[PDB]
Amino acid sequence: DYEIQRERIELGRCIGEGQFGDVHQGIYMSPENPALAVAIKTCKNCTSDSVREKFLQEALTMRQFDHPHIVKLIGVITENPVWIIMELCTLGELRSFLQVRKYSLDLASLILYAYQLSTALAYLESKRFVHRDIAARNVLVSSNDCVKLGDFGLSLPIKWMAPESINFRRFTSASDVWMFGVCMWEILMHGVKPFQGVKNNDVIGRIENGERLPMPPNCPPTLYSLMTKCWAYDPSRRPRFTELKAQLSTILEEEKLQ
Ligand SMILES: COc1ccccc1Nc1ncc(Cl)c(Nc2ccc(N3CCC(N4CCCCC4)CC3)c3c2C(=O)N(C)C3)n1
Repeated sequence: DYEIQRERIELGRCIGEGQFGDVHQGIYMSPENPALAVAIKTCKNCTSDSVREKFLQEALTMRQFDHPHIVKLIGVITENPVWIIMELCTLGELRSFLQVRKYSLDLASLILYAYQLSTALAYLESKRFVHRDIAARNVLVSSNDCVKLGDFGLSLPIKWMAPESINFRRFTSASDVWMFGVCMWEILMHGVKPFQGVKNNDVIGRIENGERLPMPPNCPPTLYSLMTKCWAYDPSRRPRFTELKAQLSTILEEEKLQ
């Protein structure tokens, strides 16, 4: 029963924009029971029926998943204007957070984020769901010690893509692993984007030349080794997400010790 009464929803300030409409933060109210912070996806052209079924298929996608580190679907409002109500990640996007809290985040917290995400990505792997859009822009922050993948609906990213995805549009879990590799780099770089000033066309020639993103300052050797394994040109030599989870677990413990 995912159908929600509109009167239980209070719309608040706008937090972003999707292909279908604006995203708002708001409150979901309930007798008893305080008040739940939620993200509310809206829909400018949900007037038509084709657009409505495209918009709602996004709700359906999230409903398939139940994981601590993936944003949860709360419900839908299926009269006009059609709304999808997601759980809120109060602290916002990962990139803005890393740039702002650059000087109050120890290396231990950045590794935590990379691990948490990898648990989520291992879950999606075990379900055989290929994300295709793993990038820091798409990670959200619930609290200081908790990141989550945002709505897949709201998420070509040439600079993030595996070679075989670029060259042959083959998107698989091993291509997700590459993308995750890029993402771990963004995190360690405190929200800096890969291949700054480099045009999307220059990207692939450089990846085939062997060029990989540099080791971030202060990045522990073993973690960058793992990143370089995510960027094995041949996708069968790349480690699976369950492998990454067990390595990021030991790496993190090692750093929680310093
Ligand atoms: C305070 O709550 C906020 C505020 C600002 C952003 C996010 C946020 N928390 C959310 N909590 C849950 C959800 Cl489902 C959510 N939805 C998003 C809300 C916003 C975004 N953004 C994508 C990046 C956008 N922006 C970032 C840099 C400037 C240009 C592009 C604008 C924000 C995203 C969202 C998402 O799921 N993905 C994958 C990206 N936001």
